[PDB]
Amino acid sequence: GFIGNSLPMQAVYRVIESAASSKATVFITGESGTGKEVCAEAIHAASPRHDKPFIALNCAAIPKDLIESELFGHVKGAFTGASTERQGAVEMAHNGTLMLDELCEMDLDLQSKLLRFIQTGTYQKVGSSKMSSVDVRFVCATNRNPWEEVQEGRFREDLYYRLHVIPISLPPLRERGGDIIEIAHALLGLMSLEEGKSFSRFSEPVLRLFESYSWPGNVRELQNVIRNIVVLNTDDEVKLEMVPPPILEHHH
Ligand SMILES: CC(C)(C)COC(=O)CSc1n[nH]c(=O)[nH]c1=O
Repeated sequence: GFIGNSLPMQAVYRVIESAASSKATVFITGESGTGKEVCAEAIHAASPRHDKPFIALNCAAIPKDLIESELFGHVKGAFTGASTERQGAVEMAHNGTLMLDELCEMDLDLQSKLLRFIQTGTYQKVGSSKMSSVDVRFVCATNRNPWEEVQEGRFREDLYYRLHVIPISLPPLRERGGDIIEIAHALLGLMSLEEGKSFSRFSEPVLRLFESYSWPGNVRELQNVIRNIVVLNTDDEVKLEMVPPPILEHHH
């Protein structure tokens, strides 16, 4: 679902294609704001299981005490807030692909349960001793340095070596050549649709700035910048005065 054919993304696309035909776990890393879910979905889409579900669990966007419920499900009354019975991500993903995003947010107890599940396919809903099984292809992702997490005792060593089979390091936006403006154009059209505007082009100074700035927040930061421009301005062309801070200030 990536845009562009920059040299470093070509390498990513070759690994996606080759990995897609295997069930081996993929382990994605990259700087803040790189497209980890886009990569995971591309692997699923290229795989023989593309017609089955792709499910992404963002472990950070769930309270830590509730990741297990989100992942494995829960029976009614399993814990104080369990108003009903819940199907876990692993069931939603059966015969498909499960992306565990921000995986290092899981506590060590949950990591142990995840490792059993990865080894066997077996799991239990929270609040239940009954065993179930599913078949999922795993893709993991993290913004942390997963090796560092292991060294500091926050991530299980056995889990790391079980998961770290096909690593993919996503290129940061500043290294992606012509992709930056191709992505910016796609965002410009989408945000214009969202906002009821009609931006269609960037001036030459804006192109130069977008192609020289370091984008420390990568594609998320680019999305913010295009959103800012389209929300605050009405024109067909993005002009340099429209670019928000601190893009220019930091650039210099
Ligand atoms: C406009 C569009 C929906 C394509 C934007 O999507 C995102 O920005 C997702 S993250 C991403 N998308 N495409 C890339 O080439 N690299 C990315 O990181």
